[PDB]
Amino acid sequence: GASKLRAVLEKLKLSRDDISTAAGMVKGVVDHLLLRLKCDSAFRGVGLLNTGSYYEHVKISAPNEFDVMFKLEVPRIQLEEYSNTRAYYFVKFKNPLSQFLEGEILSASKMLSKFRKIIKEEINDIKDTDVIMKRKRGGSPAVTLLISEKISVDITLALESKSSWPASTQEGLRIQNWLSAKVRKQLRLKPFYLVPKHAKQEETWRLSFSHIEKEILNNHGKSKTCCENKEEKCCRKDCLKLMKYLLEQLKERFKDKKHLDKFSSYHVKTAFFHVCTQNPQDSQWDRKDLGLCFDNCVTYFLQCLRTEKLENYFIPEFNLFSSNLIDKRSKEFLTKQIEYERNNEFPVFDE
Ligand SMILES: [K+]
Ligand SMILES: [Zn+2]
Repeated sequence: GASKLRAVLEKLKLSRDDISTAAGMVKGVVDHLLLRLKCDSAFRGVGLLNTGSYYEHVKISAPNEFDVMFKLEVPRIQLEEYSNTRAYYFVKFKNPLSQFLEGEILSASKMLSKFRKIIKEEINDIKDTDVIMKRKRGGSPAVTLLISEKISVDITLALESKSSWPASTQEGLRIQNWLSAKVRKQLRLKPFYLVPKHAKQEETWRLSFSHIEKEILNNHGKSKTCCENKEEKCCRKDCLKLMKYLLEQLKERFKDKKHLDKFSSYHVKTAFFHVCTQNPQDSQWDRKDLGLCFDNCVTYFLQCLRTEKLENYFIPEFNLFSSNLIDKRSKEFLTKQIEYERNNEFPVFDE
């Protein structure tokens, strides 16, 4: 019940200082690397995009792991959808990237290879930081830093396009009844990002809207003053934290076979945004209703698992839970675990 969930939230707060201290160390190294790249390199136009769980104020664990995005301002990009994937594209131009062009198409593999080598090069001049390599993951994260051989920092390179968003997003970002049609128009005037990502041989890039995800989470109410005063304290962020923690704790129980390896915090975050669409009123997220609101989040996530459908919040035809991405057996296994936990008041949360 809600008392147990409040106790979980209190336990998560115990880690706040370790996470923010580690975030400061990451920022020091990231800033140093950025300055090396901007001064003189093939990536002079690089900039820091402050996106991800820490900047959304929902990173509640893993102080030795951070995800960082670098953006690269590029001239006007023309996109070509890869097959009917909706989220993966070839990048053409209508420039300082000609080196990575093959014909008209900007090569993600060439850009990624240059990026990794250049970062390796600059890191040799930076204190107690080394480049390590994790699983390629289609090209994003591009490269991993290890700081004082403790903190792993995944760095993603993203091209910034200031053009209007691709057609596949036309029916996405269904925030009109929650955050307003005015806000949806405002957000769609912002740039979008392209991250090098294999689509599952090809030089494809995947759309990224991490900056918009941050904006929503940090300005998340129907009321503009949601969470700015004691009368409008909602539980949206608490629910996302509890959903992330639920998944983390379930994965912890299968560290041997890693049966839940295909599931990510991004799945939980995406499902959470859909529940915000379904429950657009701040009165549907009253902090006094934490237990009901968390149940709303858990039951919607269960629905996604059972129906094998979790639409990307910005690209509705990109199904994160399609059997091409996550096998049916894994989704059924997670359904059984979450079903049991929900029916028993989340004993995974017991002390
Ligand atoms: K070094
Ligand atoms: Zn709020």
